[PDB]
Parts: sequence; C-alpha cells; structure tokens
Amino acid sequence: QAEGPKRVSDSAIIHTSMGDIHTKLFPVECPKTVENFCVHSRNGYYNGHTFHRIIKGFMIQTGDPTGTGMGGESIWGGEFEDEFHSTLRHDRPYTLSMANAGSNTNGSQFFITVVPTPWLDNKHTVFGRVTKGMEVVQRISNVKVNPKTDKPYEDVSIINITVK
Repeated sequence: QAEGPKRVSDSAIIHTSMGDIHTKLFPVECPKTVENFCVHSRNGYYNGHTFHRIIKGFMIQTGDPTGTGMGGESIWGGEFEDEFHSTLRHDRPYTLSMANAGSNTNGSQFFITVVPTPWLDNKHTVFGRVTKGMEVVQRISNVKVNPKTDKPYEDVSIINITVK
C-alpha cells in the first residue's frame, strides 16, 4: 500500500440523547464514505443533529443540519459516489448506511436499520454495523412520531461522535 496518513477509522461511538451507539466501520471497502463520516464526526459537524425521520420497524435517520431531509453535504462540499460491495449487505439489523436521494448523491445524512432491509442493497452504501447499543437504536426507532412526517414529537439528537 501507498505511504501516508489517513483520516478513516474502523470504529466510532455515536453519543445520542438516549444512549451510546457503538459502530464498527468498513473503511477498506468504503474509504470515501468512512472518511466523510469520520471527518465530519471529528469536526463536530453532526453535533446536535436530530434523528429527523424515524420509521418503526424500519430505520432511524439523521445527519441533516437543517433537520428537513433536504440538507447536509460531504466533507468535499457536495455529493459523492456510492461504494457498493457484494460482501456488504443490509442482511442483518443495525446496519449503518448512507441516506442519499438517488445514485451517487451521498452527502452527510445516514441511517441505521432495525431489521434486515435487503431491498436497499446496491441502492445505499453500507459503511458500518452496530456492535453495542443495538437496544438504543431500537428504543429510538420506537419514539412517538407525527404519522404524516415520521418526525418525532420530542427531538432525539446526536450529542457528539467519538472516532476511535
């Protein structure tokens, strides 16, 4: 491999208003995606973000500074490529993936599933998996939301994210 320093890591802890979510990351398979996530995290970019879209029995979504689903961008200043990999699947719960609004439109928003979601394979970049705090993800997924918007009545937020 080429020499030089990197900004990726293979683990992080997302410290939320309802507890800690420990995430293993996949920087070998998804280097751009893990770098984006790690650099935003260390920079404090996700600090105070809400989980603005929560769908019981599906997934919890966050990472938009505006909280609307329309906002956020990559550490490069816009959108970046999908990093699909055949070994990385939404075949188990608590998979960490990029949100996006179409192919190659990754910004800053991401989600964590609470069940297998195989229909998202090769549509959303899988870049991590929860290793501790699965119960936190589950509990977040069960907060009361506005049925029309899937937005929780009481905010659930990221405090900060510690990258190992």
